[PDB]
Amino acid sequence: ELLKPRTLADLIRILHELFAGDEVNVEEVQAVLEAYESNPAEWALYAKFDQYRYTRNLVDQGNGKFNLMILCWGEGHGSSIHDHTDSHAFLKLLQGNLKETLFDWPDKKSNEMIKKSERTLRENQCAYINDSIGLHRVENVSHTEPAVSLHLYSPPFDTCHAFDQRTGHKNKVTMTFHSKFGIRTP
Ligand SMILES: [Cl-]
Ligand SMILES: [Fe+3]
Repeated sequence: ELLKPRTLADLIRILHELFAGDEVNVEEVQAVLEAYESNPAEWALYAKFDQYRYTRNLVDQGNGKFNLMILCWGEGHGSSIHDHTDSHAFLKLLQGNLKETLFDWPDKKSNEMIKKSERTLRENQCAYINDSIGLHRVENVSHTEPAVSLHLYSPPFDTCHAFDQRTGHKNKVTMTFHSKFGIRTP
């Protein structure tokens, strides 16, 4: 039974229940993430920015079946075009706006990757992607406002592929954590 999370801590407790089993009800998880009303004081600990690129800040290690982290996007910071390594990927905006651009998986032939669509994700909205849906790029296109997002990945994963927009060629990258549980992790 899905109740409104009262706080981030409450959301985390609820997520541990929703991931107690071996499968994932995507619509239920998205609904509870969306229902949490971002309260900046509850997540300030994790909102550690870097001047030059977006940061990944681990919030909860989950129960073996998922991770939860906070990503902090300075003005103009964005990602590569990338996949999510056969995992579910939920993205909830906590502050600001992000642009999500969707791409299809490339064919073996070297070719420009042309966007299939784009949308603006706004405060408190929860979006979802998986590899069957496609690849994406996420960017804070603002010149004046940092963005903060809450991401849930299931299963956890620590590598993905970045795709060259000119050719569709991919390269494996190891994803790193700027902090874990509020502690900077150089
Ligand atoms: Cl993501
Ligand atoms: Fe992503």
